[PDB]
Amino acid sequence: SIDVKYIGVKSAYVSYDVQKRTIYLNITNTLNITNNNYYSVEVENITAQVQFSKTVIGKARLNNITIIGPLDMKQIDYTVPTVIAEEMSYMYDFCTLISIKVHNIVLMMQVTVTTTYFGHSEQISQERYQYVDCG
Amino acid sequence: SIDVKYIGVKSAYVSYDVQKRTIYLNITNTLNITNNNYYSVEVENITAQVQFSKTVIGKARLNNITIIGPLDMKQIDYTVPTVIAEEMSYMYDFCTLISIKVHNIVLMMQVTVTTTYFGHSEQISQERYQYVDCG
Amino acid sequence: SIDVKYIGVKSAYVSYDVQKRTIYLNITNTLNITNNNYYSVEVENITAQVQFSKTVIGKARLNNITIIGPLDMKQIDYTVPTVIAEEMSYMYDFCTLISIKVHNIVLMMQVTVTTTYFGHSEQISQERYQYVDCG
Amino acid sequence: SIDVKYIGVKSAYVSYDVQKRTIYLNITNTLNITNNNYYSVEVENITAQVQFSKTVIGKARLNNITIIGPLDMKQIDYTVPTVIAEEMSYMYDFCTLISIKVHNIVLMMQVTVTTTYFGHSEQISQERYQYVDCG
Amino acid sequence: SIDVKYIGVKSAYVSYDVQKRTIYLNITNTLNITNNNYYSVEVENITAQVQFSKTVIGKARLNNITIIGPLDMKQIDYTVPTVIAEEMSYMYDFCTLISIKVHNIVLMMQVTVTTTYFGHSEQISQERYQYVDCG
Amino acid sequence: SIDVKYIGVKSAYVSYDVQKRTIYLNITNTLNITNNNYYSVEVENITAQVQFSKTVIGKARLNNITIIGPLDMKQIDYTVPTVIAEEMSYMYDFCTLISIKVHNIVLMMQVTVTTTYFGHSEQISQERYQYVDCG
Amino acid sequence: SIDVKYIGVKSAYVSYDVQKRTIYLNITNTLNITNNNYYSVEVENITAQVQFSKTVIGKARLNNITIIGPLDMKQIDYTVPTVIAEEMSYMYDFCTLISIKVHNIVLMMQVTVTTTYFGHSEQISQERYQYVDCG
Amino acid sequence: SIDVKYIGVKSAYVSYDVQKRTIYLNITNTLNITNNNYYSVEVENITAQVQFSKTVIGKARLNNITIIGPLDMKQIDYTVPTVIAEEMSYMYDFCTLISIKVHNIVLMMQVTVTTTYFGHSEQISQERYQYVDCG
Amino acid sequence: SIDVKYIGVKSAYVSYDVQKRTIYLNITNTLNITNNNYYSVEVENITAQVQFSKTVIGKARLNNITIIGPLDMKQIDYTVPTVIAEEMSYMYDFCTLISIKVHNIVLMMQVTVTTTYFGHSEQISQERYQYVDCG
Amino acid sequence: SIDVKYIGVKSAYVSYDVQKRTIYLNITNTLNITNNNYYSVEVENITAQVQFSKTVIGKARLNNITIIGPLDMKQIDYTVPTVIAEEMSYMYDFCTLISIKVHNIVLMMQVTVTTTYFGHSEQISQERYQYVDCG
Ligand SMILES: *[C@@H]1O[C@H](CO)[C@@H](O)[C@H](O)[C@H]1NC(C)=O
Ligand SMILES: *[C@@H]1O[C@H](CO)[C@@H](O)[C@H](O)[C@H]1NC(C)=O
Ligand SMILES: *[C@@H]1O[C@H](CO)[C@@H](O)[C@H](O)[C@H]1NC(C)=O
Ligand SMILES: *[C@@H]1O[C@H](CO)[C@@H](O)[C@H](O)[C@H]1NC(C)=O
Ligand SMILES: *[C@@H]1O[C@H](CO)[C@@H](O)[C@H](O)[C@H]1NC(C)=O
Ligand SMILES: *[C@@H]1O[C@H](CO)[C@@H](O)[C@H](O)[C@H]1NC(C)=O
Ligand SMILES: *[C@@H]1O[C@H](CO)[C@@H](O)[C@H](O)[C@H]1NC(C)=O
Ligand SMILES: *[C@@H]1O[C@H](CO)[C@@H](O)[C@H](O)[C@H]1NC(C)=O
Ligand SMILES: *[C@@H]1O[C@H](CO)[C@@H](O)[C@H](O)[C@H]1NC(C)=O
Ligand SMILES: *[C@@H]1O[C@H](CO)[C@@H](O)[C@H](O)[C@H]1NC(C)=O
Ligand SMILES: *[C@@H]1O[C@H](CO)[C@@H](O)[C@H](O)[C@H]1NC(C)=O
Ligand SMILES: *[C@@H]1O[C@H](CO)[C@@H](O)[C@H](O)[C@H]1NC(C)=O
Ligand SMILES: *[C@@H]1O[C@H](CO)[C@@H](O)[C@H](O)[C@H]1NC(C)=O
Ligand SMILES: *[C@@H]1O[C@H](CO)[C@@H](O)[C@H](O)[C@H]1NC(C)=O
Ligand SMILES: *[C@@H]1O[C@H](CO)[C@@H](O)[C@H](O)[C@H]1NC(C)=O
Ligand SMILES: *[C@@H]1O[C@H](CO)[C@@H](O)[C@H](O)[C@H]1NC(C)=O
Ligand SMILES: *[C@@H]1O[C@H](CO)[C@@H](O)[C@H](O)[C@H]1NC(C)=O
Ligand SMILES: *[C@@H]1O[C@H](CO)[C@@H](O)[C@H](O)[C@H]1NC(C)=O
Ligand SMILES: *[C@@H]1O[C@H](CO)[C@@H](O)[C@H](O)[C@H]1NC(C)=O
Ligand SMILES: *[C@@H]1O[C@H](CO)[C@@H](O)[C@H](O)[C@H]1NC(C)=O
Ligand SMILES: *[C@@H]1O[C@H](CO)[C@@H](O)[C@H](O)[C@H]1NC(C)=O
Ligand SMILES: *[C@@H]1O[C@H](CO)[C@@H](O)[C@H](O)[C@H]1NC(C)=O
Ligand SMILES: *[C@@H]1O[C@H](CO)[C@@H](O)[C@H](O)[C@H]1NC(C)=O
Ligand SMILES: *[C@@H]1O[C@H](CO)[C@@H](O)[C@H](O)[C@H]1NC(C)=O
Ligand SMILES: *[C@@H]1O[C@H](CO)[C@@H](O)[C@H](O)[C@H]1NC(C)=O
Ligand SMILES: *[C@@H]1O[C@H](CO)[C@@H](O)[C@H](O)[C@H]1NC(C)=O
Ligand SMILES: *[C@@H]1O[C@H](CO)[C@@H](O)[C@H](O)[C@H]1NC(C)=O
Ligand SMILES: *[C@@H]1O[C@H](CO)[C@@H](O)[C@H](O)[C@H]1NC(C)=O
Ligand SMILES: *[C@@H]1O[C@H](CO)[C@@H](O)[C@H](O)[C@H]1NC(C)=O
Ligand SMILES: *[C@@H]1O[C@H](CO)[C@@H](O)[C@H](O)[C@H]1NC(C)=O
Ligand SMILES: *[C@@H]1O[C@H](CO)[C@@H](O)[C@H](O)[C@H]1NC(C)=O
Ligand SMILES: *[C@@H]1O[C@H](CO)[C@@H](O)[C@H](O)[C@H]1NC(C)=O
Ligand SMILES: *[C@@H]1O[C@H](CO)[C@@H](O)[C@H](O)[C@H]1NC(C)=O
Ligand SMILES: *[C@@H]1O[C@H](CO)[C@@H](O)[C@H](O)[C@H]1NC(C)=O
Ligand SMILES: *[C@@H]1O[C@H](CO)[C@@H](O)[C@H](O)[C@H]1NC(C)=O
Ligand SMILES: *[C@@H]1O[C@H](CO)[C@@H](O)[C@H](O)[C@H]1NC(C)=O
Ligand SMILES: *[C@@H]1O[C@H](CO)[C@@H](O)[C@H](O)[C@H]1NC(C)=O
Ligand SMILES: *[C@@H]1O[C@H](CO)[C@@H](O)[C@H](O)[C@H]1NC(C)=O
Ligand SMILES: *[C@@H]1O[C@H](CO)[C@@H](O)[C@H](O)[C@H]1NC(C)=O
Ligand SMILES: *[C@@H]1O[C@H](CO)[C@@H](O)[C@H](O)[C@H]1NC(C)=O
Repeated sequence: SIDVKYIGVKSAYVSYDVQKRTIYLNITNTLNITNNNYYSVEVENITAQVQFSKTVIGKARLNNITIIGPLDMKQIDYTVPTVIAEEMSYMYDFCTLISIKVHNIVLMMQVTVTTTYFGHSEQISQERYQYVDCG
Repeated sequence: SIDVKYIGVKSAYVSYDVQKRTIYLNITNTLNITNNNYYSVEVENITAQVQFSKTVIGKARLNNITIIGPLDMKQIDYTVPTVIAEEMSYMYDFCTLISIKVHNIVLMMQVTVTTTYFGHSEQISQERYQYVDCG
Repeated sequence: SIDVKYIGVKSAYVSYDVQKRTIYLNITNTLNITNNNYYSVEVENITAQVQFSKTVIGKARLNNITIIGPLDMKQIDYTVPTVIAEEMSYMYDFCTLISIKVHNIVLMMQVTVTTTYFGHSEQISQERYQYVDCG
Repeated sequence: SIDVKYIGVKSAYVSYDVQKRTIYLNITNTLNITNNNYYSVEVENITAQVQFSKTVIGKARLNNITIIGPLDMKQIDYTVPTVIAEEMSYMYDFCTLISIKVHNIVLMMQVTVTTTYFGHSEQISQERYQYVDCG
Repeated sequence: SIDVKYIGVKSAYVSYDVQKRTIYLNITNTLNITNNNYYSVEVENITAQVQFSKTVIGKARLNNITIIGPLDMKQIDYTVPTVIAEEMSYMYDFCTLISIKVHNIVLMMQVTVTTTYFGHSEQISQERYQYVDCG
Repeated sequence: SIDVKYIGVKSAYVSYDVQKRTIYLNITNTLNITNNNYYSVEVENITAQVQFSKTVIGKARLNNITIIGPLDMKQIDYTVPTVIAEEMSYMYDFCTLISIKVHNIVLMMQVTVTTTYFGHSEQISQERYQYVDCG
Repeated sequence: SIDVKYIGVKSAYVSYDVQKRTIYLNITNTLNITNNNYYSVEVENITAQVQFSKTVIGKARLNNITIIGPLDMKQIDYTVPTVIAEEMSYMYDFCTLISIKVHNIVLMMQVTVTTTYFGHSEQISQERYQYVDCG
Repeated sequence: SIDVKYIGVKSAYVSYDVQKRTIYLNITNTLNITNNNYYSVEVENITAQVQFSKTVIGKARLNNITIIGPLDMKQIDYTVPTVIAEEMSYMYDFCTLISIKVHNIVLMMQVTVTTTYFGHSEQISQERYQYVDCG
Repeated sequence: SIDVKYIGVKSAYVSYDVQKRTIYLNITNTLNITNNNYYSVEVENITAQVQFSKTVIGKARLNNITIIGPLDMKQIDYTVPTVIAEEMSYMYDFCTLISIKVHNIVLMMQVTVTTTYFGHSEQISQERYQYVDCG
Repeated sequence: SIDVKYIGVKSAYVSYDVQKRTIYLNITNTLNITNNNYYSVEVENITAQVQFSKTVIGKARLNNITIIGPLDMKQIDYTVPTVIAEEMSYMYDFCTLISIKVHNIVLMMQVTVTTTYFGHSEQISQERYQYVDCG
């Protein structure tokens, strides 16, 4: 990635900022700018490319062959019992929360068993994350 | 990705900002700008490319062959019992929440068993995330 | 992706902003701008490309062969009992919510068993996400 | 994707903004602009391309062969009992909600068993998401 | 990655900042700037490349062969019981929360069993993370 | 009064009481009784008795002469307000009574201004008094 | 008063009491009784008795002469307000009573201003008094 | 008063009491009784008795002469306010009573201003008094 | 008073008491009794008795003459306020009572201003007094 | 008073008491009793008795003459406020009582201003007094 940028407030080439009650007198500004950008990226010079896979099985016997891919959850138990037995009292509950499984951003490209891959793969994630604000 | 950008408030090439009760006197501004951008990206020079897969099975016997792909949940149990037995009291509940499974952004490109892939894959995710604000 | 941009408030090439009770006197502005952008992207020079798959089975016997693709949920149980037995009391419930399974944005391109793919795949997701605001 | 943009409030090439009770005196503005954009994208130079798949089965016997594609839910149970037995009390419920399965945007391109694909696939999702606002 | 940048507040080439009630007298500014950037990246000069895999099994017998990919959860139990038995007292709960499994950003490129990969893979993650602010 | 008697249960001269499952064998009872009572009471031996009253008023003047006998109530106020404002409750009232002025036995012989009395006056009061029994 | 008697249970001259499962064998009872009572009471031997009252008023003037006998109540105020404002509660009232002025036995012989009395006056009061029994 | 008697349970001249499961064998009882009572009481031997009162008023003037007999109540105030404001509670009231003015036995013989009395006056009061029994 | 008697349980001349499971064998009882009582009481031997009162007023003037007999209450105030403000509690009231003015036995013979009395006056009061028994 | 007696349980001339499971064998009882009582009391031997009172007022002036008999209450104030403000507690009140003015036995013979009395006056009071018993 030639250019990746996280700029919180302001991004600019040339910035003239006059802010919060200043007195701005005689000014002359002369800006002479020549800018050239030439981008050649991911150009590929390739005569011949071969992707070839071959499998042969003969005079063979297979019984109870098991291939199980990734990300198996099987047996997972979430038990979160909450019991409140307020008899004769005062209870104030403000900004109270319970969360079990929260997934914001899930990015998954390739999960397989057998893979032949020729090329380019790029993942870019940018975020501002504020979970809980109260009061 | 040639250009990826997270600019919180303002993005500009040339910015003249006069803000919050300033006094802006005699100014002359002369801007002379020449800008050239030439973009050649992902150009590919390819004579011959072959993707070929072959399978042959002969004089073979297969029994109880099991292939199970990824992301298997099988047995998952969520038990969240809540019991409130307020008898003779005062209870104020403001900004209270329960969430079990929350998925905001799920991006998945390729899940398989056998894959031959020639090319380019790009995933870009940008977000501002504020979950809970109260009060 | 040549240009991907997250600009919170304002994006502009040349910006003259006069805001919040300023006094704007004698100004002369001369802007002379020449801009050229030439975009050649994803051009491909390809003489011959072959995608070929062949399978032959002979003198073979197959019994109980099982292929199960990805994303199998099987057995999932959500139990969320809520019991409220307010007898002689005061209960105020404001901004209270329960959510089990919430999916905002799901993007899935390709899930298979056997795939041969030649080309380009691009996924871009941009969002501003505010879940709960109350009070 | 040459240009993808998330601009919250305002996007413009040249912006003259006079806002909130300013006094705007003698100004002369001269803007001389020449802009050329040439877009050649996804041009493909291809002489011969062949997509060919062949299967032959002979002198073979198959019994109980099972292929099951992805996204199988099988057995899923949602039990959310709510019982309220208010006897002699005061209950105020404002901004209260229960949601089990909410799907806003689901985008799925290709799910199969066997796929040969030549070409280009692009998915772009942009949204502003505010779930619950009350009070 | 030629350029990766985390700029908290402001990024600019030339910045003239007049802020917080200054008095700005006679100034003349002359800026003469010529800037050229030429980017050739990821260009590859390749005559012939071959990716080839072959497997043959003959006169062999296989029984109870088990291959299980990564990320197996098997048996996981979350037990978080909470019981409150307030009898005749005063309880104020403000900014109280319980969270079991929270995943913000998960990026996974390739998990497999057998993989042959020719190319380039890039992952960039930038975020500002504030979890809980209250009071 | 020669004989005044309060005998709660039984009064008798000679009492043979066989009670509550006794065995009463050979008995011979011989009772020889001689009883003489001679009553001379309130015999009066009187030759001459004179009751004489005389009043004479002469050459006299009387104005605003006021004689007021006994037992004057004049101004008496009984105020017993009872207000019951049962809103949403349970009230059981069993054996509840209000009494202001209760007079059981009033015996008055002589009230006068001027009295001359020769003789005998006797008042005898006997009672069993149980006011309130409940439950 | 020659004989005044308060005998709670039993009064008798000769009492043979066989009670509560006794065995009463050979008995011979011989009772020989001679009883003489001679009562001479209140016999009076009187030759001459004179009751004489005389009043004479002459050459006299009387104005605003006031004679007021006994037992004057004039101004008496009984204020017994009872207010019950049971809102949301449980009240059980069993054996509850309010009494202001209760007079059981009032015996008054002579109230006057001027009295001449020759003779005998006797008052006898006998009672068993149980006011409130409950439960 | 020759004989005044308070006998709680039993009064008798000769008492043979066989009680509570005794065995009563050979008995012979011989009772020989002679009893003489002679009562001469209140016999009076009187030749001459004179009761004489005389009043004479002459050449006299009387103005604002006030004679007020005994037992004057004038101004008496009974204020017994009772207020019960049970909100959300439990109140059990058993055997509860309020009494202001209770008079059981009032015996008054003579109240006057001027009295001449010749004779005999006797007052006898006998009672068993139990006010409140509960439970 | 020749005979005044307070006998709690039993009064008798001759008492044979066989009580609580005794064995009563051979007995012979011979009782020989002679009893004589002669009562001469209050006999009076009187020849001449004179009760004489005389008043004369002459050439006299009387103004504002005030004679007020005994037992004057004038101004008496009873204030007994009771306020119970049970909010959210438990109150059990058993055997609770309030009494202001209770008079059981009032015996008054003579109250006057001027009294001449010849004779005999006797007052006898006997009682068993139990006020409050509960539980 | 010749005979005044307080006998708690039993009074008798001759008492044979067989009580609480005794064995009573051969007994012979011979009782020979002669009893004589002669009562001469309050006999009076009187020839001549004179009660005489005389008042004369002449040539006299009386103004504001005030005679006030005994037992004057004038101004008496009873203030007994009771306030109970039980909020959220437990109060058990058993055997609780308030009494202000309790008079059991009042015996008054003579109150006057001027009294001439010839004779005999006797007052006898006997009681068993138990006020409060509980529990
Ligand atoms: C600069 O500004 C001042 C303002 O007081 C003005 O008098 C003066 O002429 C200006 N000079 C130039 C060169 O513009
Ligand atoms: C502006 O820049 C160009 C760049 O080649 C130059 O030729 C020209 O003379 C400059 N003019 C001024 C006024 O600076
Ligand atoms: C690569 O591209 C050039 C033109 O840019 C062409 O002359 C050349 O033949 C291409 N390569 C092959 C192997 O054909
Ligand atoms: C395959 O698994 C089953 C049960 O898991 C088992 O009974 C069987 O014997 C296995 N296969 C072989 C060839 O052992
Ligand atoms: C600058 O502004 C001032 C304002 O006071 C004016 O008098 C003066 O003429 C201006 N000068 C020029 C060169 O514009
Ligand atoms: C503006 O820039 C161009 C760039 O070639 C230059 O030729 C020209 O002289 C400049 N003019 C001025 C007034 O700066
Ligand atoms: C590549 O493109 C050029 C023209 O840009 C063409 O002359 C050449 O023949 C192409 N390559 C092949 C292998 O044909
Ligand atoms: C396949 O599985 C079943 C049950 O899981 C089992 O009974 C059978 O024996 C297995 N196949 C072989 C060839 O063992
Ligand atoms: C600048 O503005 C002022 C306003 O006070 C004016 O008097 C003056 O003539 C202006 N100068 C020019 C050069 O426009
Ligand atoms: C404007 O820019 C062009 C760019 O070639 C230049 O030729 C011309 O002289 C410029 N004119 C002015 C007034 O700056
Ligand atoms: C590629 O395109 C050019 C024209 O742009 C053409 O002359 C050439 O023949 C093409 N390539 C092939 C292999 O034909
Ligand atoms: C296939 O599965 C069934 C039940 O799961 C089993 O009974 C059978 O034996 C299996 N096939 C073979 C060839 O074992
Ligand atoms: C600038 O504006 C002012 C307003 O006060 C005016 O007097 C003056 O003539 C103007 N100057 C020009 C050059 O327009
Ligand atoms: C405007 O720009 C063009 C660009 O070629 C230039 O030729 C021309 O001279 C410019 N005119 C002015 C007045 O700036
Ligand atoms: C296919 O499945 C059925 C039931 O699942 C089973 O009875 C049968 O045996 C299986 N086929 C073979 C060839 O075993
Ligand atoms: C600088 O500013 C002052 C303002 O007081 C002005 O008098 C003076 O003429 C200015 N000088 C120049 C060279 O602009
Ligand atoms: C501006 O920079 C260019 C760069 O080549 C130069 O030729 C020109 O003379 C410069 N002009 C000025 C006024 O500095
Ligand atoms: C590498 O690229 C050059 C041109 O930049 C080309 O002449 C040369 O043939 C390429 N290498 C091979 C092995 O073809
Ligand atoms: C590489 O590209 C050049 C043109 O840039 C071309 O002449 C050459 O033939 C290419 N390489 C091969 C091996 O063809
Ligand atoms: C495969 O596993 C099963 C159970 O796990 C077992 O009974 C069987 O014997 C295994 N296979 C062999 C060949 O042992
Ligand atoms: C007394 O009674 C008994 C009863 O058993 C009897 O046998 C006996 O004859 C009796 N005796 C007399 C004297 O009556
Ligand atoms: C009974 O009593 C009288 C009394 O005088 C007597 O004369 C008589 O003899 C008695 N008789 C018996 C059998 O006791
Ligand atoms: C009698 O009473 C009245 C009013 O009470 C009064 O006006 C009058 O004067 C009185 N009599 C005399 C003689 O004063
Ligand atoms: C007394 O009683 C008994 C009873 O057993 C009897 O046998 C006996 O004869 C009796 N004797 C007389 C004298 O009555
Ligand atoms: C009974 O009593 C009288 C009394 O005078 C006596 O004369 C008689 O003899 C007695 N008789 C007996 C049997 O006791
Ligand atoms: C009294 O009574 C007797 C008779 O009992 C009688 O002879 C006598 O005369 C009486 N007294 C007078 C004074 O007469
Ligand atoms: C009698 O009373 C009245 C009012 O109470 C009063 O006015 C009057 O003067 C009184 N009599 C005399 C003689 O004063
Ligand atoms: C007394 O009683 C007994 C009872 O056992 C009896 O045998 C006996 O004869 C009795 N004797 C007399 C004298 O009555
Ligand atoms: C009974 O008593 C009287 C009394 O006088 C006597 O004369 C008699 O003899 C007695 N008799 C007996 C049997 O005791
Ligand atoms: C008293 O009574 C007797 C008779 O009992 C009688 O003879 C006598 O005369 C009486 N007294 C007078 C004074 O008469
Ligand atoms: C009697 O009383 C009244 C009022 O109480 C008073 O006015 C009057 O003067 C009194 N009598 C005399 C004679 O003073
Ligand atoms: C006394 O009693 C006994 C009872 O055992 C009896 O045998 C005996 O005869 C009795 N004696 C007399 C004198 O009664
Ligand atoms: C009984 O008593 C009297 C009293 O006088 C006597 O004369 C008699 O003899 C007595 N008799 C006996 C049996 O004791
Ligand atoms: C008293 O009484 C006797 C008789 O009991 C009588 O003779 C006598 O005369 C009486 N007294 C007078 C004074 O008369
Ligand atoms: C009697 O009382 C009244 C008021 O109490 C008073 O005014 C009056 O003067 C009194 N009498 C005399 C004679 O003073
Ligand atoms: C006394 O009693 C006994 C009882 O055992 C009896 O045997 C005996 O005869 C009795 N004696 C007399 C004198 O009664
Ligand atoms: C009883 O007592 C009297 C008293 O006088 C006497 O004469 C008699 O003899 C006594 N008798 C006996 C049996 O004791
Ligand atoms: C006293 O009493 C006696 C008789 O008991 C009598 O004779 C006598 O006269 C009395 N006294 C006077 C003074 O009379
Ligand atoms: C007293 O009483 C006696 C008789 O008991 C009588 O004779 C006598 O006369 C009385 N006294 C007077 C003074 O009369
Ligand atoms: C009597 O009392 C009253 C008020 O108490 C007073 O005014 C008056 O003067 C008194 N009498 C005399 C004679 O003073």
